[PDB]
Amino acid sequence: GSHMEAVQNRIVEAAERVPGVRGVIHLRARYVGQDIWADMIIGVDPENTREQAHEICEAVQAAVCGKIRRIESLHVSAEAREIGDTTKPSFS
Amino acid sequence: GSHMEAVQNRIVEAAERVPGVRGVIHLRARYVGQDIWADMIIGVDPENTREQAHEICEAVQAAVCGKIRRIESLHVSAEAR
Repeated sequence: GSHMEAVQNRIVEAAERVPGVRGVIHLRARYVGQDIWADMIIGVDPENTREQAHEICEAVQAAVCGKIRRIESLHVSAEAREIGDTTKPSFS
Repeated sequence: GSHMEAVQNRIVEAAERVPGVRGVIHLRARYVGQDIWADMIIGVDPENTREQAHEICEAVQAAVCGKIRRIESLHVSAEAR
């Protein structure tokens, strides 16, 4: 595809469909054999309270883990973006 | 004992000292290249709101990450118990 890339993009689209998500900021995905362990940073509206931001992260974790075959583990955290800015997901 | 056994005890000791934590229910840690990735479940008092339970989880993450350099990613969730 490359393959990790096709899977990275599927993780991103699954997250980006969760209500409250304003973009995937960063995805780090590591291949343990066939399995994937991931750590994702999502953007959320700066209007959100901390409580609200936490629930968006929990919903992303459930949604991505439910949809993406061989996600062994996923951690999601949140950053308050934007007033505008701006950016396409990055990957490592 | 082994490196991973020693790492798992430090994680559990670090977590159990965070205010709000009522025991470590479950811990999985694994090596991935040069790094350690882990996932953990803490016990929290049932009286805690969900908001409160999330803030305990975050505090564990910061504490354990701060104390154990080689951990690249740690996920913490909570069960009321």
